Formats: sequence, C-alpha cells, structure tokens
Amino acid sequence: QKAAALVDLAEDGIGLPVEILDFGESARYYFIFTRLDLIWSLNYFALLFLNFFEQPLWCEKNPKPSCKDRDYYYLGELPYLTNAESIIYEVITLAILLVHTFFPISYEGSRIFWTSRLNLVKVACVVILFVDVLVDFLYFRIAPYVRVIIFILSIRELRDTLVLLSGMLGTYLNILALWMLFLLFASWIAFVMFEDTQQGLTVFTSYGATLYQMFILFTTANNPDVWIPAYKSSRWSSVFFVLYVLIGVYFVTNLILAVVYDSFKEQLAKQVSGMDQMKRRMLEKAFGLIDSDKNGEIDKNQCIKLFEQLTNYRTLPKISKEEFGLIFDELDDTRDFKINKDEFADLCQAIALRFQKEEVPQIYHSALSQQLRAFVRSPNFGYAISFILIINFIAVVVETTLDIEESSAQKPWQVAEFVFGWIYVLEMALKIYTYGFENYWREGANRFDFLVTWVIVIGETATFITPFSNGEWIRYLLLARMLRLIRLLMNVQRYRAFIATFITLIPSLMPYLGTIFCVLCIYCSIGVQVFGGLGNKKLFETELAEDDYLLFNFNDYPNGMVTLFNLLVVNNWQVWMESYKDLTGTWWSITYFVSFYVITILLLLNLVVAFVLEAFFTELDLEEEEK
Amino acid sequence: QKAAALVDLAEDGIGLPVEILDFGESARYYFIFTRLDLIWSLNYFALLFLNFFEQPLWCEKNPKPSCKDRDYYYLGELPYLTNAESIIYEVITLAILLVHTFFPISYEGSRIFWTSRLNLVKVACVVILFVDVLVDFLYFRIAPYVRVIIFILSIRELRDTLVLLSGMLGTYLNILALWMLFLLFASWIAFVMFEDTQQGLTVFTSYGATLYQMFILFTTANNPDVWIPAYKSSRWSSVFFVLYVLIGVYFVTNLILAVVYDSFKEQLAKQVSGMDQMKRRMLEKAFGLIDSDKNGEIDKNQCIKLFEQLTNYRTLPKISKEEFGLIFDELDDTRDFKINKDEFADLCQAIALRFQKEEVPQIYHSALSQQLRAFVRSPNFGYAISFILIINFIAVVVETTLDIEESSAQKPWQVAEFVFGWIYVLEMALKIYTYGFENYWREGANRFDFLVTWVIVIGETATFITPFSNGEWIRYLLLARMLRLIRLLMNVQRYRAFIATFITLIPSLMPYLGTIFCVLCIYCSIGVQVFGGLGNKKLFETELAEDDYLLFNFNDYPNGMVTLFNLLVVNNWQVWMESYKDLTGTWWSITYFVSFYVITILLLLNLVVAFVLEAFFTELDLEEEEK
Ligand SMILES: [Ba+2]
Ligand SMILES: [Ba+2]
Ligand SMILES: [Ba+2]
Ligand SMILES: [Ba+2]
Ligand SMILES: [Ba+2]
Ligand SMILES: [Ba+2]
Ligand SMILES: [Ba+2]
Ligand SMILES: [Ba+2]
Ligand SMILES: [Ba+2]
Ligand SMILES: [Ba+2]
Ligand SMILES: [Ba+2]
Ligand SMILES: [Ba+2]
Ligand SMILES: [Ba+2]
Ligand SMILES: [Ba+2]
Ligand SMILES: [Ba+2]
Ligand SMILES: [Ca+2]
Ligand SMILES: [Ca+2]
Ligand SMILES: [Ca+2]
Ligand SMILES: [Ca+2]
Ligand code: NA
Repeated sequence: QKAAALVDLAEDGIGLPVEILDFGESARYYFIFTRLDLIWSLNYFALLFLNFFEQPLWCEKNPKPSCKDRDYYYLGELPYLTNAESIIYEVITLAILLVHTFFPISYEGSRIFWTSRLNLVKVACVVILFVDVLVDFLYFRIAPYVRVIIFILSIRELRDTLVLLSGMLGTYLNILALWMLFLLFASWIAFVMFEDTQQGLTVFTSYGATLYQMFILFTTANNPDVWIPAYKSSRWSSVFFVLYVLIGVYFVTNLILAVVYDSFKEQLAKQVSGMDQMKRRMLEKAFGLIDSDKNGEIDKNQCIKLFEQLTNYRTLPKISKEEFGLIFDELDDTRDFKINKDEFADLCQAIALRFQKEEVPQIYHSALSQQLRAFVRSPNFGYAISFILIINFIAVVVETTLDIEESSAQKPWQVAEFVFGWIYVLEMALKIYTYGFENYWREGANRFDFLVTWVIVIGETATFITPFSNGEWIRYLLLARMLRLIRLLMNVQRYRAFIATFITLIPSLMPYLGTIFCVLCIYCSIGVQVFGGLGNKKLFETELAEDDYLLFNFNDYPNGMVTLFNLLVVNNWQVWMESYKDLTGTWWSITYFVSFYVITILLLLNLVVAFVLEAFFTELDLEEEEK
Repeated sequence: QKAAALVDLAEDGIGLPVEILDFGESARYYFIFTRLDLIWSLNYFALLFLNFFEQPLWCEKNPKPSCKDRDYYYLGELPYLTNAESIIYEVITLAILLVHTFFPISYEGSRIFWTSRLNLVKVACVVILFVDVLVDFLYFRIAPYVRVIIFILSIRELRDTLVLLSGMLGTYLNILALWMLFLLFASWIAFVMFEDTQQGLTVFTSYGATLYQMFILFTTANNPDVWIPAYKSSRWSSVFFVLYVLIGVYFVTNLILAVVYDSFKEQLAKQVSGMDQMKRRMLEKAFGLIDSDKNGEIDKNQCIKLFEQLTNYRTLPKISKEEFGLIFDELDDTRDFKINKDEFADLCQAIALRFQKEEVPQIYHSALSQQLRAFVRSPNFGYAISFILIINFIAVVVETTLDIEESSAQKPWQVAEFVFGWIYVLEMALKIYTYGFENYWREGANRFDFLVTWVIVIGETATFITPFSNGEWIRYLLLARMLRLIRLLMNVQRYRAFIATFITLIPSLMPYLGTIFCVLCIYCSIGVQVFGGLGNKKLFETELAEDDYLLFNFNDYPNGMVTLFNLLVVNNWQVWMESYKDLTGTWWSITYFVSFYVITILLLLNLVVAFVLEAFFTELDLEEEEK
C-alpha cells in the first residue's frame, strides 16, 4: 500500500539509510537494490577484505631477478605466493568484483550509471586490474595500488572520511607552509650559530644537514643525541635547543593540531549538513507520497492511517480509538486536522526520539519456545551470564597462573575452560533464537560476542579434529569475551563518561583508523617496490647495529607493514630513514620518510586526536542532557 | 573629588586591577598600597628573580663530604658558591623579602593581615628561610624548597594557575586511576602471554618487570627495542604490541588529554567568573560612591559630571554641551535622568569597549619637541623603521655569510651592524620621549624592543670597555629585534589567525610555562639531593654507554635542570631512569621518574596543549566577530 510504503520510508528516515532513486519502475529498481543490499553485504565484505589481503600475501618483486631465491638473507616471514597460484585468486576476486561494479545499472540508469564519477572510476580501476591479471597471467608496478584504491572506494565510511580529509587539506597545506618557514629559519640561525665550533661534526653538510637535524629535532626523535657535541663544548649551548624545542613543540606543533582540529570539525559539520539533507530527501519523498492533492498538507483521515502504520509497523506509540479523533478535535478546538510537509518531518522525528523503539521483524509453533523466550528476557538471565563470567574469570586466572607456576593441574583446569566455551555457545544459540537474528545483530555487544563465539567454535572443530600450546593460546585469548564486565564500571558516576566515550570510540574511530591503515598499505607497496635491497652486507652492518636489530625489516610486505607501524609510533624513525638513505646513496630517498611523517603524523594522527576529543566532549554533553 | 575618585575606579574596572579595601582611612591605605605597587614592582621582580636564581648557583651538597673536591669527576659546569659568599646573598634577598612580606599590614589590618592565609604562609616560609640562613651562617635540606615555594606564591599569575591545577587535580586523579587499571591488566595479559617463550629475557622479573616495560611502551619510548626478542621469535607477536600501542596511545592517551582539557576549561570559567566578580566589586564601590542618597540611582546633574570626568580623565567619548542635556531629555522623552547600579556598570563597560582609549598621562616647554612628536607620530616613521630593518637584515645575512665564507670583510660589515644598533637606540630614545614612558610600556612590542635595546647598550659599554667572538655572537643574536617584521604576515588572510594566536600565546602561556618550570626546579633540588653519586666508575660505564654520553649529567643543579628538560621532551628518558635505578640499587628509585612523568607529562603538558588550542579557537572567533 502507499501508506505502508510511506511508513517504511519514515523508519528509513529514522534509521537513516541512503538511496537516491525517484513509480512502478522504482519498485523493480527497489527490489533490485535491496537484493544487492543483503547478499553482497556479507558475500562481498568477505570479497574485498580477501582481495585487499592478496596484496600482503603477494609474491615480492625483487625476488624475481637475481640472486639467491627465497632465503633468510633479506629477511621475510610470510608465505608469499607464486604466479600460477596468484592468477587464480586475482581472477576470482576480480570476477565477483566485476559483477558487483556493473550491478548498480540494474537499479540506476544506463547513462546515469555511466555518468556517475563513482561508477566510472570504479570501472576504470576494474579494467586496470583486469589487464593486470591478464599480464600476470601471461608471465605489475601498479597492480596493488588499484587493490587498495579499489578497496577505499568500496566502503562509504572510508569514502566520506577521505572527502573530509580533502576539505581540510587546503588550510592544512597553509599551516604546513608556515611550518616549513619555521624549520628553514631555525636551520639557518642554528647553522650560522654553530659555524666555527665543534658542532661542525654535526653541521658538516652545513645548511643541508642542519635542516635535516633540526627537522628530526623538531620531531624530538633525537633530542639528547643530536646536540650532545655542542653541550660538550659549552653549557650555554643548551639554551638554544631548549628554546627551540620549547617554541617548536609547545608553540608550533600544538597549533598545527589546532588547525587540523578546526578544519576537521568544519568538514564534519558540512558532512552531517548534507546528511540531514538526504534524510530530508527521504521524508519529503514520503510525505510527497501521502499528499495526493499536491496542496502540501495531509488530512486527519489520511494521517490516522499513517500514524497507524507507524505505530503498527515500526514502533510502539499509542492506540487509535474514537478518542483518537476526539483527542484530535479536542486538542485542536478547530475542525481542520491538516499537517504540512515541514511539520510532518518534525512528527517523524519526534516519533523518532520518544515513541521510537524499532520492533522485532516462521511456519512454526511458539508452543515449545514461549517459555525460553520469556525466561531469557528476564534480567535473572543477565545475572546468570554475569555470574558465569565472574567464576569463569577466576578459573582462567587459576589455570594460566598454573602455566606460570608450571604445575600440571593446568590441563584439568583447561578442560573446564573448554566447557566454559560451551556455556557461551549455549548463551549464543539461545539468545539468537529467543531474540531473532536481526535483533541479535542490532547491538554491538551481541555482534562482537557472536563472532567471538564463532571463532571459539571454529577453534573447537579445529582443536578436536587436528591432534596445550595448540589449545591454551587458542582459548585463553577469548577471555576478552569477559571484557563486557567492564560495562559494570559505567554504574560508577566517576567513570561513566570515560568508559562510554571509549565504548563509542571503538566504532567511530574505525573509519579514520582504516583510512590511516590504507595510507600505510600504499606506502608499503611503495617501499617494497623501491627498497628491495637488503650493497647488502657492507651497507647493512655499517648502516645500523642495534638499529639493524630494529632494521631487519622492510624487505617483505609484512616487514614493511610493521616497520611502518614503528614509523607510526614515531620512536627512532630516523634510523630507518637515515640507514635507508646511506643504503640507496643519495638524499632524494628521505622524501619517503619526510613525506610519510607529514601525511600521517601531522595530518591523520592530529585528525584522530581531534576526533577522540570531540567524542568525549559530546559524551559529557549527553550526560549533561539526561538530567 | 568624589566624582574624580569614582571615574578613577571606573578606569580601574576597565583596565582591571585588583585590591580589596573598604573612607579617609582608606585614603592613607590607598597611598600606601600604591607606593608598594610602583617601586616594589621592579625593585622586587629583580629581587625574587635573583633569589630564585640563588638555588641553581648554590653550592652542592654531596661535595661537602669526601672524596676529591671540585673536579671534572662527577661532571658539573656552573660556578657554584661558598658558604661565606652564600650567606651574604641569602641575607640580602631575605631582608628585602622580609620588608615586603610585612609591608601589607600598612594598608590592611593587623588581625586582617595575620588572619590572611596568604600572608601567614608567606611569613612561615619567611621564618623557615631566616632560620636556614642562620644555620648556613653558623656552619640545608629544605632551604631551596622554600625558595621555589616563596617564588611561586610571589606572583599572582602563577598563584591562580596553581589554583586552577588544584581544581582539575581531582578528576585528573580519577583518570589516572583508570589508566593504572589499563597498565596493570595489559601487563598481566602480556606477561601470561610471553610466559614459556624467548621473551623470558625481557619479562624476567615477571609481572614486576613486565609492568615496567609495558609502562615504558605506554610512553612509546621503547617501541621497537622492547619487543624485538618476541618479534624475532614469531612474526605474529607484533599483532599484540601494535594492538596495545594502538589502544593505549590513540584511545587512552587522547582521552586522558580530553579529561585534563575539560577540567581546565571548567576551572578557567570559574576563575574568570570570580574575576568578573571582583570587577563588579570595584564598579559597585564606585557607583556606591556617587549615589549619595542610597536610593540606588544617579541623577542627570550627577552623571553629567561623572561621564564628564570619564571623557576628560580616561578616554575620548564626546563633548558635553547644552545639547548634552537637550540630547538627554530629547532622547528620553521623559524628565527623569536616573541610572541604577546595574546599568551604570553596563555604561562603564560600553564606554570600556567603544569610547575607551586610555589617554596619555613636566616643568618644561613643548617648544623644541612638538615637531619630533608630530613627525614621529606620522606613519612615515613606521615605514622608516620598517625599511631600516629590511636593509639591516640584508646586512646581517651578508656579514654572517662572510663568517661562514670565512672571508675577512666580515668586520667591515660588523662595524655597520654596531652602527645599526645605534640606529635602534635612537629609535628607542626618540620613541620613549615622543610617546612617554608609560605609553611606551603599554604595548608588548615596545616593552620587548625596549629591553632588547638595553641589552644592546649594556652590550656596547661592555664590548667597547673590555678589549669578534666577543662581538659577533653578542650582536648578531639581536637580529631577533627584526622579528617584528613577522607581523607583516598578518596582512595575509591565510596566516592572520596563526601569527595572531602565536603572538598572544607568547604571553598567555608564560604562567603555565613558569609553573611547569617551577615543578622542574623542585624536582631538580630533589634529584641533586638524592643522586649526588656520579659505585661511580663501575656502575657508570656499565650503566650506560651512549646513554652515559647522554648521562654525564644530574650531578649539578644545572645538569639536573637540562636533564629534566630532556625528560620533559620525553625522548630516551628510560635510560636516565633505568641507569639511576641500577645506580642506587633498589627499584624504589624509579618513583622519581614515574612520578615526574605523571605530574608533568600527563597533567601539565596536557594542560598547555589544551590552552594553546583554546587560544587559537578564541582567535578564530574574534576574526569571525570583526566582520
Ligand atoms: Ba667565527
Ligand atoms: Ba667553518
Ligand atoms: Ba651520530
Ligand atoms: Ba498551497
Ligand atoms: Ba537492550
Ligand atoms: Ba542508564
Ligand atoms: Ba643506541
Ligand atoms: Ba606453556
Ligand atoms: Ba616460564
Ligand atoms: Ba635491553
Ligand atoms: Ba603528542
Ligand atoms: Ba529603592
Ligand atoms: Ba597603536
Ligand atoms: Ba586590522
Ligand atoms: Ba611523542
Ligand atoms: Ca599480477
Ligand atoms: Ca492534502
Ligand atoms: Ca643555606
Ligand atoms: Ca540617587
Ligand atoms: Na625516542
């Protein structure tokens, strides 16, 4: 029915999904797009996850020519791949990819699909990846790059994050410029200051080297080491450097952060501005579908049925009656009952806030199940799982403390840990059964507990079909399933905002984190591509010592990934950068690390700082509002 | 006159000085307190600055017993002092101190002064310092501590900062507790994870050592080094540590910052709340002094004289007339003209914002000077000093570039640099003469340029009475006097907020910076007191190597000061902490460094972060308001 479809569009305004279609032809397109929305979700999340993982599992590129093949010399650690094996997965993921990327046409138009910049770029990368798999099939430099690109444009959350970044990138570049001025001036004045003195051994290459060292001091990664010769010369040399790390770290780095922060909050305000614009598009489509007379208002006899299927289909407001109309005219004192378009949306959002509790969506009998449903809905069940997890925790600390006491009662406790895993798979089956699959998926705690339970059960099939270190490690870890006991702390009035901010930050920071992860992966294929060596023997043991202890990496794609994590945490990065400089030979190999530090450290991480702060402030405001 | 005194109190409401006196007896007390306010300002800023500097120049304490006396063994660098010389300065500064600390009585009451907690603690430290100087005179553990304490309670700005810190300290302790929970849990799970594997060489002392290492990893100061054995064992060990530095650094450290931020803005809102309360106390004292009939309003014939001495004494509103009263009654259309107490303050603050331009406050003739005054007030003079500083800059880059080209035209340029110093002392004398001393002191640019000029002239007397490296260093540095050319950049619409935020941050961050500096000094007398050694020879060269290259310090009070700066910048701090641990011998010597890191790193520096951000946001808001 029209009114039914309208109520549906209203709960999609409240729940907030986004589609842009404008009709009996819009019904076939609606069936098509919803088809796409359900199955392609899991069967394609899997697909692009695995396809992106084909890049850290791919066969390296310097191993194709000389010399010795597959060794511990230049130190890798992951399984790699062959060409024959690589082609079959490149083809499979490329195929499911293709069918997805051309699917939208079925609910869009032909010239519409082919006029959308999104789909056009998606198919351009589709054909770059396809011609690649054809060449990697007959027998490579920009194959993984379309994997990470095609990944980042396959999840709307990372899409919109990248747009936000684009918006802040300009003013960000401005502050980067003023920053560059600071570094240049400080390098010139530092260098002209230590011109005819001992720190000619650290300002040897003069302004060229002193800008290098003043940059690495700007990141504080060499604070005591870099000016130790000058401190040895004079005591009062320090005055300079403490002046410079003072101004540069507490006066400069901070308001760079402030710049990225303000730019961020502005692009976010923009993003939710357009977001509310889309929700308005949907609710307005709806009321446009109830106002049959184009006058822009809806009747009593027309909104009693609309609120009727709202209260019947989505949420639990009240019941209509004869005092429904008598409360209508009694409330108005006028015999009109007409709601305009801009007040209807207000009604769907008042309903969206107060009345709204999205209800539960079999060829079976409730006969044998209606006891377990109503007794699992009892809070007694919640105290049951709570107490069960408590005793569980004591069990785990005893068993593990018996592998660290090395006594052998650890296995008698271990079997009980397995039977505890059984307890939890019971809780999962009875909970998913007694609430329904979608109502089970609606809460993040139950999503996580679900997938952790399923990792427990694949763990169980594996651990019992395969035959300790095969078991204790694969099962103690899921004590993270007791982590939900931390929600207890929110009952304390001191830590509510802390635990709450964190809890809501574990999802909301995930697109920004996945973004900086993809920047990592791109930089990783770059570094693998251009740093395949290790002059292995001499340039290595002369390059670094303890820093080659740290620098046995960057020659696999995983080694590159975790070395990029080390650069991410900033500690001792100039040994990776410095040693790869005196590995290649010229200075134009430092722009990898300066460019890295500047894209990820001054932009992305200042971004995540800003977002965490904004999340916690939001939290404090909500707690203020509840009272 | 009463009305005159009132207008005075109004401009002190606008300018915002603070006194709390409540009368012909309040006039003698007013003369007294103003006496104190002028001379004690310079002659006492000097005093407590020097007295505080008696602590880094004091004779050390482990040098009093054995063994070898005053050597390079255990490495100091500053002049020290003797007892005979120390006593005379302890006594002098203690004496001017005393006369100040008992001065307030003259404008306060006896039981009032002695009932104020401020003055009572001030005199308690007065007598602790005096009994000290008596003992240091006849022949020590808590002498410098009352120097830094007596310093921090001698400047209201640092006083109020410390109160703000007190206010945020509670909730700060709460987040510190939840943090401690994170570290403990992560240490237990990390340790039970690496229990029967190679990283028994890093989790040797078990939970005790693993909490140590997980703490130092929490500060990221050992990211690649600390888990390199486990990474050598398995590749998938990294997953743990990247998980942990992820959660701990981007999820935990950040919302700790957020906590200190919100607590800060709250205590600041409190502080300016009470501040406005004091300004209200002054303006209300004023209007209380004009409303002679206690009815709470002021007449026309009474506020025409009040606005009259406002416009005549402080600022430049308009002129009274017969159309002053005709504009009064013409504006009101009622023959009343009465202003209440709460609207009078509004009038003094509307005057304070729009009309307000505090005017210029000789037994001489303007005859010969009125040409230089009006031609220096011309902007042509501003373009004169601007161009002069530009050509000056080119001169300095040429001369200095000739000490780095080592050609000997550097001295011919150098004399011209001196004559440039002469140019600027001319600008200073003619500017201070043509604007007046107080109008010269009213702008921070002219305060700074004044004291830098005077350092140039003491430099000139010195450099010409003493006889290169005696000159080039002592004069090139004052090219910072051209630093004001950076104000030019504020004419660009991209960098206005940046340069402006910075410019206003060079003062506003100064009390928080001085605060963290005093925390440094206290920690410094602590460390000197308890770390006088260097088991010098063995425990040193076995303790540290490159880290003893860094650790030739902490055995003088300056060495302690700059080593505390190194700890402040956080880089490689665990070598100071670790080596001083295996110097003393037990683990109870790490609480110096954990306690340090926690008081200054998680509290004070998060504070200065928050304040910088708030300053820049304020700036953006003002630029928004001007349009
Ligand atoms: Ba020289
Ligand atoms: Ba030279
Ligand atoms: Ba070196
Ligand atoms: Ba109409
Ligand atoms: Ba619930
Ligand atoms: Ba609640
Ligand atoms: Ba080292
Ligand atoms: Ba074991
Ligand atoms: Ba063991
Ligand atoms: Ba070690
Ligand atoms: Ba930081
Ligand atoms: Ba009255
Ligand atoms: Ba001016
Ligand atoms: Ba202006
Ligand atoms: Ba850092
Ligand atoms: Ca390929
Ligand atoms: Ca209608
Ligand atoms: Ca003494
Ligand atoms: Ca009156
Ligand atoms: Na470091």
